[PDB]
This record gives sequence, C-alpha cells and structure tokens, in this order.
Amino acid sequence: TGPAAQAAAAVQRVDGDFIRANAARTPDWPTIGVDYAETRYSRLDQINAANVKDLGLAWSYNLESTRGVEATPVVVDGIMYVSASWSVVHAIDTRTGNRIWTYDPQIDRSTGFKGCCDVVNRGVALWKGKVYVGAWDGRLIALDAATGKEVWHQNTFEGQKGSLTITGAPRVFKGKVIIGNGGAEYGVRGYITAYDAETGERKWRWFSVPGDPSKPFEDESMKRAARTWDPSGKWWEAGGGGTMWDSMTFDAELNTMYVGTGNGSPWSHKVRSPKGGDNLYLASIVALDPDTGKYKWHYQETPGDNWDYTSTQPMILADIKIAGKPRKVILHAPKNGFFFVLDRTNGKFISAKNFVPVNWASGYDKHGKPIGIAAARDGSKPQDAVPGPYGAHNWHPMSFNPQTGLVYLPAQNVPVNLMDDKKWEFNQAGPGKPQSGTGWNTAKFFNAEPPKSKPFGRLLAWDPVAQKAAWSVEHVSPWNGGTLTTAGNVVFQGTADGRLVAYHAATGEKLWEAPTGTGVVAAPSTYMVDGRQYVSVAVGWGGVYGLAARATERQGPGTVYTFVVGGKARMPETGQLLQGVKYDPAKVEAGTMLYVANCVFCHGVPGVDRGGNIPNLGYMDASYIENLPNFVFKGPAMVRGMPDFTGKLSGDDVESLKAFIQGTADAIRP
Ligand code: HEC
Ligand SMILES: O=C(O)c1cc(C(=O)O)c2c(n1)C(=O)C(=O)c1cc(C(=O)O)[nH]c1-2
Ligand SMILES: O=C(O)[C@@H]1CCCO1
Ligand SMILES: [Ca+2]
Repeated sequence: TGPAAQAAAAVQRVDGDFIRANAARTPDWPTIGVDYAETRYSRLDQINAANVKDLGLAWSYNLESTRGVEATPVVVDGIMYVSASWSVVHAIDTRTGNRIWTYDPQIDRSTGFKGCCDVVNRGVALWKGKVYVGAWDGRLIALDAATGKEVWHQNTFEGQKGSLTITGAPRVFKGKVIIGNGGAEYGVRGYITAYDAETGERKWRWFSVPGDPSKPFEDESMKRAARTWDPSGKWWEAGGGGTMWDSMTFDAELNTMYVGTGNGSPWSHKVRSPKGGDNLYLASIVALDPDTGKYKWHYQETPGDNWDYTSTQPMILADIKIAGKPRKVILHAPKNGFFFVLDRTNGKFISAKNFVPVNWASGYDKHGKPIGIAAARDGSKPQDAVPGPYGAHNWHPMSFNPQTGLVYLPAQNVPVNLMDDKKWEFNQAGPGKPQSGTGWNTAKFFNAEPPKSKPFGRLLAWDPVAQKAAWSVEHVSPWNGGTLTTAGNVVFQGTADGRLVAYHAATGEKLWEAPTGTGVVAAPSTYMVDGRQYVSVAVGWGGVYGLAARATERQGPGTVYTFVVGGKARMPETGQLLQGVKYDPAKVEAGTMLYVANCVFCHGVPGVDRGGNIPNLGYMDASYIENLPNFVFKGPAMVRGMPDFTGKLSGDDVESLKAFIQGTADAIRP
C-alpha cells in the first residue's frame, strides 16, 4: 500500500547523482557500501560515543533462512532491501519492521554443491525503480521495487563452462548493471558482464584471464596476459580462475571502475602454469572503462598465485595525504595478509605492509613486487600456508572513517597446511583429491601434516598512511563480521560468538553490545527514518568457515536486527560425540580418502569440528551413521542442499566412510 508506493518512489530516485548527493549527510544507505567508493562510512552522528550505550532493539525481522547471510541492507527513505540464503530478496518497511515483499528465485536446492563457500549473497543494487540481484544459478534479475515482481533477467552463464555460481552484489555504474561469478575452486574462466539497467541488453564483457591462445583473443589485454602463462599446462581447459566474485567500485570523476580478481584454477601454480609466469590478471585490482569494459591498467597483488590468494576482498577508494601530498588511492587488504595502498589514477604501487603474520613473502620491494619465501612455493612437501585459504581478511567488509583516518579491518587466522597434487587431472575425481567428488579441482592436498599456527580473530584499526595498527581488539574466534563506522566516532561489528558490538573509533574501547543469538558475518548499515537514526545488521552464520565451525552453541533462523537509541522491542528466542556405530577399523584409511574427496568441505572433520550451519557427522545421532546409505543416495536432505552421491560412491565405499566417521570420533574421545 503505502509501503509499496513509498518503495517505488524511493528507488525511482536512485541514480548516480542521488548517490553523490547522499554524501553530505547520508540519511540513506543506497548501496551496500553507502557510496561508490564503498567507504562504509556514515556521516550520521545522532548515535555517538556518549549515547551509544543506550541503544536498544527497535525491531527484528525473520529472514527464515538457516544458512549464511552475508548482505548489508540497503535503505532509501526507510525502505530496506536485503538478501538472505539461496538468493532470496526481502523488501522491509523499516517504519513497521514488516515485510513489503519477498522474491524467491527458487534455486534448485540440489545444486548447493556447485558453490565452494555456502549458499550466500552479498546484497542487491538499486537503480531507477528496480532492485537487482545476482542469483546462485547465474541469473542477473531486475525486480520492481514496489512489488518484487521480475522486470527482466539475463542468464549470465550462457555459453560459459564449469561450475559457476553467483554470490556477490551487482553494481550499477552509469546505467549499466555489472556482475561477476564464483567457481575458481572448480575450474572456470573468470569474467564480469555489464547489462543495460533498464532492459537487460548485454553491453560488454571482460575476462580476467586469457583463453586458449590458439583462438582469437577477445581484446589486447588478453593477448598481453597470455604472455604470462605457460601453455604447456593447457590452462584454458580448467579455465585459469580469476573469478570476480565480490568487490567492484567506481570513481565518477575519473570515469574508472575497479574490480578485484580471484585466485588461480587449479590453485597450484606449478600445475597450472608449469614453467612459471605471473598469470595475469589473477590476484589483481583491475581498472576498466565502465562504459565499454575496456582494460585501463592493473596492479597484481599476488603474482604466480599458489595459495587461493584472491584479490576480490572489498577495496575502498579514499583521498588521503601521503608524504605530505594529496593522493587519490585504493585501500585493500586481501587474503594474502598485506594492506595495500595504490594510486587509483594510474595503478601505481604506493605501499604494502603485512597486517598479520605471513610466510609466503618477507615483504614488497620498491617496485611493488613481493619478495618470496622459497618454502611457500615448494609443493613437493606439506607446508603451512599463512595466511592460507581462509585469508587474513576475507569478504567481511572493512570500513574507513576519514575523521580518524583509520580502516576497521576484520582479521583472522584459520590454520591450513598445503602441498601440491602433481597427479591431478581436471575433473578426474578420486580418493584423497579434496572435494573432487562434487567438482573441486584445487590440485592440492590439505593438512597432509597438521598445521602449526594458532587460530585467531581480531578487529584492527589500521592506519593506511603509517601502515600500522592504531588499535586492535581480540576476539575468541576467527571469522567475525564486517564493519561499519560513522561520524559519531563509533565502529560497529558483529562477532562469531554472537554479539553486535560498538567500539570507540579512536581507541577501540567497547561501548555497547547486544546478543544476536547466532554468529554474525555481514556488516551493518545505518540510516535515518523520520528523524531517528537506526543501525541494522542481517545475522545468519555462514560463509565457508561457518559451514563447519561455530562459536555459539545456539542456532536459529536468519534475522535482521535493528537498533535505535531507546528501543524496547523484545529479542527473539554441543551434543554428544558419536559412539557405538559398528565399523571395521581397518577401513579407516580408505574412508579418510573417500571422505576428503566427497564430504569434508561441507561437514568438516568428524568430531574435531563441531558443526556450523551444516551439522558435523561426529555429533549426529548414531542412526544417521549406522544407516548412512539412506542419507547419501537420493536422501531426504537433498532439498536442503545435501548432494546425491549416486554414481559417485558404490559397493563398500559407504562402509569405509562409516569407519572414518566413527573411527575419528573414537580417536579423539576423552
Ligand atoms: C555440502 C555441498 C555437502 C556435501 C559435499 C555433503 N553434505 Fe551432507 N549435508 C549437507 C547439508 C546442507 C545437509 C542438511 C543439513 C540439515 O539438516 O539441514 C546435509 C546432511 C547430511 C546428513 C544428514 C541427512 C539427513 O537427512 O538429515 C548426512 C548423514 C550427511 N549429510 C552425510 C554426508 C556425507 C557422508 C557426505 C560425503 C559423502 C556428505 N554429506 C557431503 C551438505 C553437504
Ligand atoms: O574462487 C572463487 O570463485 C570463490 C568464490 C567465492 C564465493 O563466490 O563466495 C569464495 C571464494 N572463492 C573464496 O576463495 C573464499 O575464501 C570465499 C569465502 C566465502 C564466503 O562467502 O564465506 N566465499 C568465498
Ligand atoms: O577457496 C575456497 O573456496 C575456500 C576458502 C577456504 C577453503 O576453500
Ligand atoms: Ca577461491
């Protein structure tokens, strides 16, 4: 009614000029990152360091999901849009806390296995009356802002090979809606595509890595890039990787957009490109002309990527003084553990400093190239990878407060040990090849020896000019949520252990907190409605680490929590180690290999891990393990994302899996 008409009117106003005008005072949060630079800085200061202790719950909304929720809500004139699990979009009237509409693309649940890292979505984009979502199955869908009905869709995977999915938020720059995809763990060729925002007509496409060099190159950037790959490994079969699954930003004055590119496929550099090569444009920040998609320049953060070191993590465009001169930069802290400051007018390196311990490089030289540590490229034997695949910083948003000059950065360590699988062949699944049973192709072996580093999680306030930490708050677990900062001198961040917390932006002192029940991964947003400031966070534990581990005992549905000074709304709202399953201990080794090939990256290690948004097999009732075939072949949980292993497991393979599951629980029992 009133909500639908308000929604139509509010979203109709969203365009480039609107996003710029929203800068002087930010009453709305029109893009997932507030502005095109994606600073995630609100200029609102009604909630400030002196009164944030009086925040209370204004309302909460049930997203009804059970898997990860990674999106920051966007809000214009009190009308909120946020996605949940399986690409479902919700439009919420913040004045009542009630649903306006829900759009469910009805993703085939049997395809949950096609993505490496949970069935997530990092948000929607708004533009001239429509809401855009990148769906799991490859559709870019434009929805009517008032009704949630589809206006148009594009099958963005048409004609492209491999296990592609979409998890990121689209961006709309100058009337073109742009989206990438995920899949480099499986073997795909990364690309982004731009479509007309009004009609959906395809406008341009840019691939981040070259195709078969015996075929015409799509553009000069591809011909140039081919000179940095060794064709003896036929990289184009597996695809090469380079997926752009998360960060994109835009500078309208420079008429330049920027995209972070992903890791190599397969992960092992010696397998992917045998004789060497930087493998452009993997692991880079790339600048493109937003109108034509044409390459302008790039800066490669990790040449010869060999550890799943994506550069897709969220960058922030900022204007800061360095060496006493004004510089227009890009701030970026990707998985590899270095905080980069780059010149956004030309891609020139300014500085890089590690923000956590690292063991693949000792630093960057004066030309902006890493100085490698040899052992890290020795794939012939197990080697701890620090930061490793989970990343020193993953997609969880960071934020920049220009008044303190600090970047509030979620940092962590999840120990992993890697070595190369020199006998890997693309799509040839087999025992011991990690998750190959559902299409992964990393060409690595994991934890052939136990990693030695210790896990950690902390919120860093990083000074990009001095390239050092101004303050740090230690958390109990890795995989804490994204951040928000505001002119009220506060920083908001949810924790893996189940709280939304506000800290003083200058000191890191904790000023306020509330429980969220489940661990939080998405970053909050803030906005004004009828003269009052609200802070909202969409809570749904998940993402790749959240599939298998957790730091709260409690599990519940995805929920948007919204706080205001004085709110009074009421808040909404482990196990036994498996024992007794009959098994043959002699089959534990065979079961270990079959389990690593088919189950580990969703169910974790039985008993050792406790379960995240997917339950751990070492804590299930014995009936599930005693009767395992009932569950792995066209099981009752297919509708929830448990794959069908028909044609993948046979004979006595399930008995071997039982032996590994009960045997591992028996080995660690106190
Ligand atoms: C992620 C893509 C998965 C892979 C790979 C495997 N499993 Fe799974 N499983 C997954 C989900 C999302 C679920 C449902 C969780 C819920 O209850 O909501 C499951 C569930 C199971 C179960 C319980 C079955 C049931 O009907 O309740 C079992 C026993 C199980 N899965 C076993 C299992 C094994 C042995 C796998 C490797 C062969 C395996 N799963 C892979 C997701 C994923
Ligand atoms: O290589 C890829 O294409 C790809 C895709 C995605 C994804 O789309 O979410 C992730 C990753 N890689 C990845 O390396 C990673 O650490 C990761 C974590 C998460 C998550 O949502 O928690 N997604 C992804
Ligand atoms: O790269 C991935 O898809 C994830 C990150 C952690 C392990 O595998
Ligand atoms: Ca990856």
